Amino acid sequence: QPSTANGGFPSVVVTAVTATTSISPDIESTWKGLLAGESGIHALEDEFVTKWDLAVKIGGHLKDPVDSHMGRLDMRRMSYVQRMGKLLGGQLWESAGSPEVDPDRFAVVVGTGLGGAERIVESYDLMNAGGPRKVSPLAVQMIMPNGAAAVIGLQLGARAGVMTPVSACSSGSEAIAHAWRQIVMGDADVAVCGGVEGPIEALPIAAFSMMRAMSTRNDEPERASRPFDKDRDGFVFGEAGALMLIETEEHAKARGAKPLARLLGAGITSDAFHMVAPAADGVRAGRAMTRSLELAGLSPADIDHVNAHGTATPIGDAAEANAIRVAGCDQAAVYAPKSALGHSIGAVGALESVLTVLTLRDGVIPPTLNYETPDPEIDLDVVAGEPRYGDYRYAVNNSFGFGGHNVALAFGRY
Amino acid sequence: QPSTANGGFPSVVVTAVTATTSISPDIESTWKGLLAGESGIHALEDEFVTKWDLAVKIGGHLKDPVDSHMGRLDMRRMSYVQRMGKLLGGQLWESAGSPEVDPDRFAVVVGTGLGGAERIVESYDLMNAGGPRKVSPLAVQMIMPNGAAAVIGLQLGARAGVMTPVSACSSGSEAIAHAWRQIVMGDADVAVCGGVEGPIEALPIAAFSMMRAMSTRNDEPERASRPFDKDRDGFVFGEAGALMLIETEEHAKARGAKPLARLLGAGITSDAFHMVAPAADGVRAGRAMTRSLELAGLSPADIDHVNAHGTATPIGDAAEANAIRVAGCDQAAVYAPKSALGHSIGAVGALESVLTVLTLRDGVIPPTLNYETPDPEIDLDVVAGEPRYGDYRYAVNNSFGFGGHNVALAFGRY
Ligand SMILES: C=C/C(C)=C\[C@@]1(C)SC(=O)C(C(C)=O)=C1O
Ligand SMILES: C=C/C(C)=C\[C@@]1(C)SC(=O)C(C(C)=O)=C1O
Ligand SMILES: [Cl-]
Ligand SMILES: [Cl-]
Ligand SMILES: [K+]
Ligand SMILES: [K+]
Repeated sequence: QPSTANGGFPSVVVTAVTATTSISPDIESTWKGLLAGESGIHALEDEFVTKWDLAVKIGGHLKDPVDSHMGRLDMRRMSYVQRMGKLLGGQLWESAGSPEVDPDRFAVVVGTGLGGAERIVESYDLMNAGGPRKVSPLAVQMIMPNGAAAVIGLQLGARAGVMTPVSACSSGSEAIAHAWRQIVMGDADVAVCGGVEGPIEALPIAAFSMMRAMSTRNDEPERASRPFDKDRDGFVFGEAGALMLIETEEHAKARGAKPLARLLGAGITSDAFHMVAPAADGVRAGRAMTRSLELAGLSPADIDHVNAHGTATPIGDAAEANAIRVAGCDQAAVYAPKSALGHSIGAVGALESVLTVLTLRDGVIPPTLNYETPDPEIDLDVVAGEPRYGDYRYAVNNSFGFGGHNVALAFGRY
Repeated sequence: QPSTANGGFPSVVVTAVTATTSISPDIESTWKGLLAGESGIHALEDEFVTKWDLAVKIGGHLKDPVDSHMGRLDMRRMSYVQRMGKLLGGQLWESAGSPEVDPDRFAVVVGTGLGGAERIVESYDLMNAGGPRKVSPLAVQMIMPNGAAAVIGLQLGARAGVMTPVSACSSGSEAIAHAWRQIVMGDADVAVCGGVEGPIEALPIAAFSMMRAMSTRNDEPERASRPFDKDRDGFVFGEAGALMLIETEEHAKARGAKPLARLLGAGITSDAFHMVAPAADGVRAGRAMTRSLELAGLSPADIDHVNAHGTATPIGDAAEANAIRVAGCDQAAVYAPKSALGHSIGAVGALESVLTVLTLRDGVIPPTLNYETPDPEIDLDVVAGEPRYGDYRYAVNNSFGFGGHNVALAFGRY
């Protein structure tokens, strides 16, 4: 039975990372912000909060808006997610030292939660005002939900597959999983992977609020997101997108890139339980963690760190706690980054994958913000108060989404 | 190096199929229609063709509309693609003899081109008329593009992964590819896979017409779709969705299911050429065919039959012809089913995968309709005039989409 530890799969390393967040456009500044207990979440100033009388009045917009970096041409040929992908694509390649790779061994895997949804309302309004010929010959290529991956593959020259997995909130982790398969199966040597998501708008707030999924703790915006805390009351939106460069160890050596971490395995399962709620018993979600460990060649006793999905809903954090016990990883140091960065649906698995890699490289877990009263029924070792410096050898990043989609990624210290 | 032929990958068989088309709701009736040279394409009667003065006035709606099979509850809890998936899901499981499989070894992989796009216009109109509380607590779960896969996984009890790949026109073939990986990597023993797509509407017609991608041969609707013909002038929309049940040979034996065919390999590459046009040289697309053969353990001399993507655009059929030469498969008997069934974007790879399986089981290729003058520059053995009965041992189904996404699937006669 092939594993990473026994040489059945080739060794895969993470050689570059890039992200844009509500704390910073630069991933290293974001990481420093996290370690100093900064939050990205504030009062929404947006005129549409008063327009619609929304229950929810908080969230984190990007520190540096994407469209600050976009001229008139970009602004009319691409959806927002494609613009975000082009920016992040371009940044990642520079950080990697702008290498010349073999196009035919190069893959792109990028997820989103939703896609170019603004551009269909637009295209419908143009056809209403002025007929079928007022639809852009370009329209298809903005509208298609593989759109951001298409733009990155085209921008960087990826010829060994450009894929887009959609699994709501676990999209950006699933992308990284499939990029890892694409390589250990022989289809590629190098891959760009991650996830992009649109900005905070009024409809998604309405849809998630109506589920009672979201915090309405508006008087203290930085204190709203409380994963695993006895007093949590739902999640908070925080904008993001993130990409990472992965490649075989042998490929990285040959080009002199220094690895940040290894990516060792991926497990994908599903709940078949409910369309939006996670399964309470956390069994299938725990099994995804186990599957990554099997494929890595690890035991649960090797897992020092879990980067939790921790959305801060009551049933969500309860289910994940069960998942972690089920996997046998409940002795692990836990971090819930959504406590500081919020939930960014399709992107967030990817950004948290980047945080997990930085935890391994730097031997430190930022504090989970607002964790002030352990829930009796959770019983996890949640990092809090200040960063915890520790000997972290292996970690699991969890990502679950609506539909009951479970993704777990096993990373190792290089 | 693992292959299907050398035992490196387990043997995977197709044990059930189901589809709904412009010819028939029943796949066996569709297949008989094809073999008798029926077309699904007719004059569009839709009031919106005269409303908008559309250039395009032809296409094929489903013989049997999905919503004929849907009561008021379905009609308000699911998008159209989810309704289509529920119907096809339910039909496939019956055809398979309604077996009891182990939920934890059972995967679902279903692609679409676009998703629940109607339901965002609706949800926006409800919030405009009456505020944020008029958005459904159910809305998220209709709107999410993993929606049709979510519904099938939940309906059938799939707990070893529910995935949705989006790659425009190759979505439904890519789904089947990933279902095949999910099994030969050990993650599953059984999988439901394929693709669903929405109905013919006015916006997609406007968007594809503005590209000059579509036939406007309105006076002879059945003669419009002409793949590889010297006189082709673009594609024609034809509604569809299709699913197949795949599982290991050993699993099929144990439950007494008789296989229709084997699924032997899958190759995915990309063009990095253009956002919507295929690469003229057809190299990367040919390489996807080659990749399936490598993974199968076949040589190009073993390929008797190619089920072509053949959309009937000038540059599309030209590129694919080059792809097939590049792969070394140009001695093969070629069929272009879009000549009779039209193009159904995300579904169509899946339906053509089903046709390829029936070609292998029955040793017959339907005629490519309207193929009346071979293009000098194509030079392929296109089946035409009447069905060609032949000794077809192995076949390749090709599927390419906008973005330059290439998928090839290698099937064998059981
Ligand atoms: C398997 C997990 C499912 C179905 C749901 C979760 C826990 S994931 C997520 O992001 C989320 C919320 C409320 O946003 C959930 O409540
Ligand atoms: C690699 C293939 C690309 C980018 C485009 C194709 C040939 S696929 C397709 O379905 C299509 C049309 C016009 O519908 C194309 O013109
Ligand atoms: Cl242009
Ligand atoms: Cl209900
Ligand atoms: K996480
Ligand atoms: K085909």
